Amino acid sequence: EDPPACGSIVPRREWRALASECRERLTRPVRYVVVSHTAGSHCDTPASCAQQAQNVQSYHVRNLGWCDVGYNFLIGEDGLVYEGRGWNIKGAHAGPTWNPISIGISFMGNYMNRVPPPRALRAAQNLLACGVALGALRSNYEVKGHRDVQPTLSPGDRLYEIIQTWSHYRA
Amino acid sequence: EDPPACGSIVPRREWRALASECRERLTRPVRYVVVSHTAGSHCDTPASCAQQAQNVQSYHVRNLGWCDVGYNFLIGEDGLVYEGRGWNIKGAHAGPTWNPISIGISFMGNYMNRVPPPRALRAAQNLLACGVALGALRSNYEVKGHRDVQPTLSPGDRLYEIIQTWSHYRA
Amino acid sequence: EDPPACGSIVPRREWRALASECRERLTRPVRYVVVSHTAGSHCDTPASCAQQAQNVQSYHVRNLGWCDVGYNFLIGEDGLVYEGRGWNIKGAHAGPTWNPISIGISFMGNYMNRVPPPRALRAAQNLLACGVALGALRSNYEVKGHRDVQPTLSPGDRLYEIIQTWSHYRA
Amino acid sequence: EDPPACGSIVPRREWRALASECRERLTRPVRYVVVSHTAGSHCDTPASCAQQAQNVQSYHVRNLGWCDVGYNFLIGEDGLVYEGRGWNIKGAHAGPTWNPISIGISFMGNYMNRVPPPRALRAAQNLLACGVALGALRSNYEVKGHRDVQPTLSPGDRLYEIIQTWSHYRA
Ligand SMILES: OC[C@H]1O[C@H](O[C@H]2[C@H](O)[C@@H](O)[C@@H](O)O[C@@H]2CO)[C@H](O)[C@@H](O)[C@@H]1O
Ligand SMILES: CC(=O)N[C@@H]1[C@@H](O)[C@H](O)[C@@H](CO)O[C@H]1O
Repeated sequence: EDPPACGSIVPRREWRALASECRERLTRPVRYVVVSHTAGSHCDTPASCAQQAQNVQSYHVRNLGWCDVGYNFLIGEDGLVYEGRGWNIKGAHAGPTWNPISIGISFMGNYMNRVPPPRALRAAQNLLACGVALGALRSNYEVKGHRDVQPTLSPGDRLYEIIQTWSHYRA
Repeated sequence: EDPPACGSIVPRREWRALASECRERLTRPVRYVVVSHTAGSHCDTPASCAQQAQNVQSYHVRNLGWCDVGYNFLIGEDGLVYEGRGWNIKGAHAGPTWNPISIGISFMGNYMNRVPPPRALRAAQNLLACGVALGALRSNYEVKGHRDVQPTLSPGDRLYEIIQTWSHYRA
Repeated sequence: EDPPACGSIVPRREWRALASECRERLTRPVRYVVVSHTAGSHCDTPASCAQQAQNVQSYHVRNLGWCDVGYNFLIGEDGLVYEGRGWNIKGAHAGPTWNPISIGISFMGNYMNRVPPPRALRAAQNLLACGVALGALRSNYEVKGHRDVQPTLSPGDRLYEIIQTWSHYRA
Repeated sequence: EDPPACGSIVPRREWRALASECRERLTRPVRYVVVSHTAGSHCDTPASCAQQAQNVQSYHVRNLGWCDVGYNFLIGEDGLVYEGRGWNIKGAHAGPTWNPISIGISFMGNYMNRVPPPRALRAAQNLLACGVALGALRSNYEVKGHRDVQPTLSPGDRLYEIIQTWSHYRA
């Protein structure tokens, strides 16, 4: 009944992110979403999770010399979504084939034998619904596991098993 | 002109590799070597490492839909090197920035909570010495860990810790 | 496999193609697409382009002694795609390394100092999309310029610069 | 802004269309396709059919006072499809019952005593297949002749009998 009806996200400033230097854009509406895990520690409070995002970005920018954290969005077990390169800027999370044509969302943690809490699964599912609402994603977008498109255990066996049941999943 | 028999490497046919569709070439002498782990099951026999190489290649070719196993060589816990894309063909193991300028060797197993056995480490060292002797690698080649150039746990904490001690490692 | 109509192709009979003697099949799905230019006259009407397709085939078959026009498909500045050897027959357009592993599409014209009009570019890219849906081409096919696989001006400097921007382009 | 939209459709700007003022959106997936003829001049080259498209729209907009050319798409005997109101905007081509629930495509010419060439018929099928692939048309869309839904000779006797033979046609 009025337009902007979709998910809250922790803004970069809020998680105290280094300025992005990335400028290559995606073309909306984007067709694919690749779900990964950071494979590191998880966080379960808004406090722990903002720090984690700064840590993930630090690894990609400081160590890897990347223009910004590689993921478009990050999911906290705080139940919050952390803004990464966002809906419009090409990410660096799934290789040269998938990066220019997808949105990379990464769950912050390691989900090989642990599942993300429901507030995390809700957070991610709402963000995607929001992306469709916004025209950032196609209504018939496809979700892929990181391991479906790159050689990796990402997004973790437990999380991978869950995304496979999602409405938009397509291997 | 030195063409000696330094390659105690298991030929693709011997491990029953599917034919490669890859054709892009590396330019020798190659300056970099990127060390990864398959993060999967290890093998400590020629029979089982031949099968493991097929399984890793199967993942890359049948699932990821790639032209070949992404690694230039694989290292088995049987102490044997398995021919992947080899010295002359660009691998798909460390991203587009590092793939054209490196040889990617991957240890078949997960080394976050394990070190490769001494025979696998000798296998890898002997292979790089072979690469220098053939002129495939620069005599002062630089070794990187997979996690130094891409976001990943690869090649595993224990293996990462070992390679950082190598004469050829360059931070 | 899947029966869906896709694209619009000028069938061989319609451009009055001599019958094909070619028998060697390509193995589905094909990974590569090589784009060339005929370096011949261009044409901008269905009538003139049907004639051009017949002329190119005449050259290849009568003068070069080949079993058919060398390209799998030809693209006219009329914005139409002309059926060449088609999706299933190995062509003669990129040398012995690349012929057996690719589909060759050629823009009828010389694009060193001219570009094909948008309608020719659309037809080409739509044809490739159709190839994917038919299972003729890999979903992750890679498009190369003829000059990427043989020393040649083809597909002409102007055309090459354009295909470099295509989604599936990989030098 | 990535690969071009399916169907090899000549964009409005390419045929120098007057800007549209139409706003009413269709509800996808649209169930019906209504085939009409313009009953105007035909054309058989990109140059002349772009001009014909412009002529048809000029009449609809300048003379009839409509927000845009009434058809969703136009088909030329050059074998190309001309973008009219497109996939998402409600047309003005089949009356108040049919406009809201269909995509109207119109063959540019008078098909009372003449058939459209094969390339023009292929273009139409290319277009409809494309609409299904986009989600603009339902997979099992139904094709109607203009005279099936309004008192008219459109789409012309000769074209009407062809349409009745299409697998998606429904009397
Ligand atoms: O090539 C553009 C972009 O490439 C790199 O980001 C890569 C990354 O190195 C790889 O890991 C790979 O998986 O794909 C990413 C993008 O496709 C560079 O790091 C970056 O500096 C450069 O702009
Ligand atoms: C040099 C380079 O980046 N190569 C890529 C790899 O990252 C990519 O994801 C995959 C899919 O084609 O295989 C290689 O071609």
